[PDB]
Amino acid sequence: MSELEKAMVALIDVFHQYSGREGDKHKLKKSELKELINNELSHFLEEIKEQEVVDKVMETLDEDGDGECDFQEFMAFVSMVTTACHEFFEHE
Amino acid sequence: MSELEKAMVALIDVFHQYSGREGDKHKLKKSELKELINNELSHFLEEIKEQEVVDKVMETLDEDGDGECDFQEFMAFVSMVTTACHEFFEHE
Ligand SMILES: [Ca+2]
Ligand SMILES: [Ca+2]
Ligand SMILES: [Ca+2]
Ligand SMILES: [Ca+2]
Ligand SMILES: [Zn+2]
Ligand SMILES: [Zn+2]
Repeated sequence: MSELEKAMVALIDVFHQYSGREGDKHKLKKSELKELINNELSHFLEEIKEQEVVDKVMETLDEDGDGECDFQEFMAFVSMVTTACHEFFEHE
Repeated sequence: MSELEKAMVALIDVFHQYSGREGDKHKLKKSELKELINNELSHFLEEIKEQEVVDKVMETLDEDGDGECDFQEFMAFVSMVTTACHEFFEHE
């Protein structure tokens, strides 16, 4: 089975709905990261009330330092959220 | 629904099975990228017979230039594969 076919499809929907919420048509704006953290990753990621973490997360994820998260690094954000929930249960 | 819960779970399985195939326990080695492209992304991504593209993809994905793809950029790879299948259908 292509487990990756589930993710690629599950994200293109949440990626385009948010990245496409505003901007040209495929770029992530803070109003999505903070809104996506409180709306999507709100069951696994605490709903930040201050973009502050979103200000720090961008410092760890923003590679071009654009203050925004294109699709290449935006995914890398879920990976940073997915990695914490993966190393935690596997805490040797 | 947390569509992202599907991806995070769908990847932790393919991410740990490959990233955990060899190495410490959570790092991606070429033997996974080329093997993951021919085994997982083989229905959407052509099965490369030459790591050559994997040699070029790493040049576009490897940020630390480690010749390997940690979990933060490894995900960014699927995003580069997911983005091509997302902008193609949305080719205005
Ligand atoms: Ca946007
Ligand atoms: Ca960015
Ligand atoms: Ca590995
Ligand atoms: Ca790297
Ligand atoms: Zn789009
Ligand atoms: Zn692991």
